[PDB]
Amino acid sequence: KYYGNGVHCGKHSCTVDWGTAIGNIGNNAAANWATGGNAGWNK
Repeated sequence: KYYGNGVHCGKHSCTVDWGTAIGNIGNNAAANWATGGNAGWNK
């Protein structure tokens, strides 16, 4: 399911093996990067 390039599909876009990390990143970019990321994404 998760082993390589495009396999994990997975949000219909086929979310890439980085999926949930890039999810948390993009979420806290929208929430907190107005401060420059003073708290940031997953610490």
